[PDB]
Amino acid sequence: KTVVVTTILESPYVMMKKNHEMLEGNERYEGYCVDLAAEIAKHCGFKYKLTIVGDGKYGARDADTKIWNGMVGELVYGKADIAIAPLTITLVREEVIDFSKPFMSLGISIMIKKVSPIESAEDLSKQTEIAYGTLDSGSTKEFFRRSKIAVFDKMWTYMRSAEPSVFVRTTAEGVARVRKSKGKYAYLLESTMNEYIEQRKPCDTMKVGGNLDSKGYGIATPKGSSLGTPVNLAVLKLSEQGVLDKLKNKWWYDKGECGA
Amino acid sequence: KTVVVTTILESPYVMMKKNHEMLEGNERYEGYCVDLAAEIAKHCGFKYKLTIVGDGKYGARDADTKIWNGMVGELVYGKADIAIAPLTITLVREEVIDFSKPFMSLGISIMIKKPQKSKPLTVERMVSPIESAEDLSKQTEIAYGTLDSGSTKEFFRRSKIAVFDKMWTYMRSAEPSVFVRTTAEGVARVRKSKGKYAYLLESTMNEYIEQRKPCDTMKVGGNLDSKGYGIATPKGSSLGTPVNLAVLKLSEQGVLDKLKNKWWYDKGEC
Amino acid sequence: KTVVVTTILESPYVMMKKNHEMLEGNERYEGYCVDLAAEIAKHCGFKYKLTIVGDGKYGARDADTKIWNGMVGELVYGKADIAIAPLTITLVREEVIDFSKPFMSLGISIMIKKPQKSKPLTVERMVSPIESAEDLSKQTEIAYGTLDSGSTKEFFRRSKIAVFDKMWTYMRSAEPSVFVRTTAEGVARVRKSKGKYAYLLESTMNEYIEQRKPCDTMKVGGNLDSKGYGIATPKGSSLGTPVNLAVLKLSEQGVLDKLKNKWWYDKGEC
Amino acid sequence: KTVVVTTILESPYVMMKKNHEMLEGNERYEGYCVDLAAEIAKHCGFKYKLTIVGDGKYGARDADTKIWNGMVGELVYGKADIAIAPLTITLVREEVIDFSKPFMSLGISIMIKKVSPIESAEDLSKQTEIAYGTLDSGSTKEFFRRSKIAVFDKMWTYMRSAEPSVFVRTTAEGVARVRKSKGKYAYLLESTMNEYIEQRKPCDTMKVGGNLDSKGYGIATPKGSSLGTPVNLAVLKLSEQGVLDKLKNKWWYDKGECGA
Ligand SMILES: NS(=O)(=O)c1cc2c(cc1Cl)N[C@H]([C@H]1C[C@H]3C=C[C@@H]1C3)NS2(=O)=O
Ligand SMILES: NS(=O)(=O)c1cc2c(cc1Cl)N[C@H]([C@H]1C[C@H]3C=C[C@@H]1C3)NS2(=O)=O
Ligand SMILES: NS(=O)(=O)c1cc2c(cc1Cl)N[C@H]([C@H]1C[C@H]3C=C[C@@H]1C3)NS2(=O)=O
Ligand SMILES: NS(=O)(=O)c1cc2c(cc1Cl)N[C@H]([C@H]1C[C@H]3C=C[C@@H]1C3)NS2(=O)=O
Ligand SMILES: N[C@@H](CCC(=O)O)C(=O)O
Ligand SMILES: N[C@@H](CCC(=O)O)C(=O)O
Ligand SMILES: N[C@@H](CCC(=O)O)C(=O)O
Ligand SMILES: N[C@@H](CCC(=O)O)C(=O)O
Repeated sequence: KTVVVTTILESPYVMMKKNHEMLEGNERYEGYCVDLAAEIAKHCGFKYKLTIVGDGKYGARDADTKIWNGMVGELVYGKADIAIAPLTITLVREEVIDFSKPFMSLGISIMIKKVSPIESAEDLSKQTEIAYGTLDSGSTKEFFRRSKIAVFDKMWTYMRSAEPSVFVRTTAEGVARVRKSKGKYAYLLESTMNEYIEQRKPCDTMKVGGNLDSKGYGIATPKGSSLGTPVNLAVLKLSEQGVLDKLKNKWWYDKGECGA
Repeated sequence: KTVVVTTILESPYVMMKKNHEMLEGNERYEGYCVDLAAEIAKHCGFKYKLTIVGDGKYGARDADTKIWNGMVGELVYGKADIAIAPLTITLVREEVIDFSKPFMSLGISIMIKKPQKSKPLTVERMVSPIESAEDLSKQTEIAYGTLDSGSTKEFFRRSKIAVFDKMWTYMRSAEPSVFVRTTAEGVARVRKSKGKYAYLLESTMNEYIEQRKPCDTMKVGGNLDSKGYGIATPKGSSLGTPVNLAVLKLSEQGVLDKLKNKWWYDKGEC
Repeated sequence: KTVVVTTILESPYVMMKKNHEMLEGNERYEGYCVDLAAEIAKHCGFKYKLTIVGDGKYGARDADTKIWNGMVGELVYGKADIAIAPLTITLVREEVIDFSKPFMSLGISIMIKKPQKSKPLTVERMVSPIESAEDLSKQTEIAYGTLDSGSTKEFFRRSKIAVFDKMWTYMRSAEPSVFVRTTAEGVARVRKSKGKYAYLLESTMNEYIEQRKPCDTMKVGGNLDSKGYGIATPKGSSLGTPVNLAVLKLSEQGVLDKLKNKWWYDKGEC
Repeated sequence: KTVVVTTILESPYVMMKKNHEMLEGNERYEGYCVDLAAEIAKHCGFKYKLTIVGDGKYGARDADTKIWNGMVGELVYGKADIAIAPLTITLVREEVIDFSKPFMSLGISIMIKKVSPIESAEDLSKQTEIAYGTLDSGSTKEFFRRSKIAVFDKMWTYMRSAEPSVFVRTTAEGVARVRKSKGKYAYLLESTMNEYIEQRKPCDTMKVGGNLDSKGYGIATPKGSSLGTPVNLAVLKLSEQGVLDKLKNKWWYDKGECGA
């Protein structure tokens, strides 16, 4: 039985190679998550077919409709059998799907244009001159929405009541906006994506401050699925063997198309 | 029905109170683990009694006897209900118990006695003799060791990486034995060896010892791997899901980092 | 029975919301005073509705009529039950209303236009034509004035000190009048006078305005006196004791300090 | 009817006269509080005699016996008609006696012997090397005991479980201990007393950091007494007339037996 794998077009996790027009099957995709899915399939022993989610949504709940979208919705409603993708392990997602152990640690950080005047998040929140947003239908926005800390609550009040719209449909759109806003815009995104962007050409974006929190990416399965324990054990074995560290080093720092 | 909470005696996770002789119950202990357990019980309401394992061992399945020992050993045999302790998630451990999501990150690091500042315009510079695991595994003047019956020993035993393979090859055959039973024993060995012994311990305990007096140690190099501590639970238990949800709630509520800052960086003597 | 709370329209005690055209009730205002009202209503259970006085004046007595106006005026004649507003405690108001213990300290200070950077090794220094109330009293190039129907005006009127007597003597018969109808109008006059006019206002408002953009002002010298802000209440009312105990509770708990820090130093710039 | 006035031997509030052995009546006492009592009695129009409380204690609740001591207990039990003294206005005291409007501003400050490694109270609480204590049966002790902030809770747990005893019987004993402990001790006391001590010979003590909180001194009076409103009005009149400022300048800065 072929296992349908859902995933998102995110770099360096999934990319459509360079000549994908002449390739078919799983051979037209590449990245960290493709290699991770290959290793998971090798360990468990099943045939898999990578599928990109129809809408570039990670997963959230809509406006009082109680319907899941994105990869989480693709998993809950029986469309996909597993989700190997940069899916953050969160409170609301775990109650509806099973998350394996985190295969990559991360945190929420700030990226700006290339001694920064803001650095820490308190200084950026206090200074209302420079705008900042997040990725819609993601986990950073839901982290700010449900946070009870004063600084994060103030930041959420700022971003919610912002004119014009400060949210970005895609993280690539957020990166382009940061590059094109001449330093008047800041981006709140995951640390791994921030490092990958800042270490890539044209290398004009830099990451300031520390990490607001600490989270992780997990391999998700539908609630009550038979693949949960096998993929959890596969992730543990891969972490012990160092395959995850090798994959991160290959896909994050091996090329390094900038001077640093 | 009141369930028991087994734990190891390790700082700053669990520490004895200064006047703990006359207190009784959960009040005799203090640290990150005790109020972690308090907040876990607050999230899902239940009565807990703190206990310390008799052998004082983290847990590692033996050889040729096929018997689990330590916290894991007494957890699989139904003498403990939940282990809110710095137990490291490990593949062989996961096959016999259940772990929650990691509540604090960690890594294997190197602790050596802090060298004295070099005299040589008048800027003082700190130079250590070991700066990475590869040069530690290449030399022989400095000996290194791990904690007996722990996750680090098992990690070094089964590692196929060349540097770690050489590390374990030297560790297994070395007189006197380079292994210690208590983390405090290893720290004392580092502090008394006069910069000729290196301790391979967890990064969290390493940094905690760095932050406290007499601060005669330094952490060299980066973490050798990435792992995490998980709250243990035996298979076929109804407490696994509530515990996991409680850990997720505490992580998303900004409580785990607050406790980490309170117990690690606030009381920084050095 | 729901009592009414009347407040003055000044920042940062009570400020209009940005998109305030759509919300109704107590959600149309924000600031230190609305938080104080919320905590007062939390310490003792009662429903409150915020109101703004029609005249917009703090309160005093009118000449040759002996009729109170302002917040005190609408408090004495039964049109209000409590005034959680920056109302200065004076002797002429204590004989007609009740005042709780002060919840914030204040003092009459001097606000002038901030001078420029003195170019003359290469170090910038701040020099102002006015450094204290005495030299402001002798000099006549710079005019000065106080808010009309306030507490500072009544303090300067009823003063026997020679410097303050001279201050009042100049203020009374100036051409044109040096008094202003609103603190915002006085600050606008200071900003538009090109440094030839100085405003005598409370230290709290002066500091808050100095901390906020465009921050073209600064406070010179020290406070001319020590005074406090009280929560007013009509004479013979069954709310003075609970309000006073609530203020004491908030001061002991540190709520007043955190509210001051949040509304004065967590929103400033330059 | 002669009004009995209770007070405490505190400098510069009440001092015993340099030639007091040859004087009788109220003429054998001097200080800020003596002049304040004289002005209060002049405004109100009554004959008063100054009485020093039989124990040099301000007032507190003892161990579960529910009995007030010091000046507060000298007022509640119908032995003193008014208390003009450096009595802090507090939550517990107000429920039992009436406090007039404050006539002095103050706060809890730290006094040490003359790089200043201590700085604010955070670094003093985080460093257990140097001991710190307060005055027993006062307001600082009851401020730390009932505090709910982490720093103040930690400080109170430190002082309570400290061997040997760290609380001083009298504030003068605290100053002597600070001067003699070779700077291994830190005194927590009101800012007014701290300034007066640091501005007097031998001028070997100094005050660091700011004030943790803001409080005030108030003229107390038995609950349900006719003197409350007249003394409140008198304090307000003296504050508007600038007599309290003049008295503070006379008794705090007029002499200044130190070079600063
Ligand atoms: N260095 S890294 O970010 O690629 C990374 C991060 C992590 C890894 C493995 C790697 Cl390689 N494994 C851990 C998992 C493994 C076992 C121990 C903790 C969890 C369960 N999660 S992690 O701490 O998020
Ligand atoms: N900063 S820290 O080491 O105290 C720390 C470390 C971690 C935290 C929370 C904190 Cl505060 N939560 C994560 C958990 C949250 C969700 C995502 C990964 C696991 C499930 N594990 S973690 O990456 O091991
Ligand atoms: N630091 S501040 O100006 O916000 C401030 C000022 C004051 C506070 C509390 C604070 Cl936080 N409480 C005091 C009150 C408490 C008790 C002692 C004096 C009055 C009754 N009044 S105060 O001296 O006017
Ligand atoms: N400068 S000082 O400390 O001697 C000082 C301090 C204060 C004074 C008067 C003086 Cl002189 N009066 C005020 C009182 C007067 C009226 C206004 C606030 C209270 C009621 N309390 S105070 O703000 O605590
Ligand atoms: N990786 C995040 C989305 C990215 C973001 O929100 O910044 C998730 O899976 O929820
Ligand atoms: N935390 C480790 C023990 C510490 C060590 O082995 O260094 C474990 O749970 O196994
Ligand atoms: N706070 C003053 C008004 C401000 C002023 O007069 O400057 C009062 O309540 O009367
Ligand atoms: N002045 C304080 C006592 C001094 C102290 O506690 O430091 C009071 O009257 O309560």
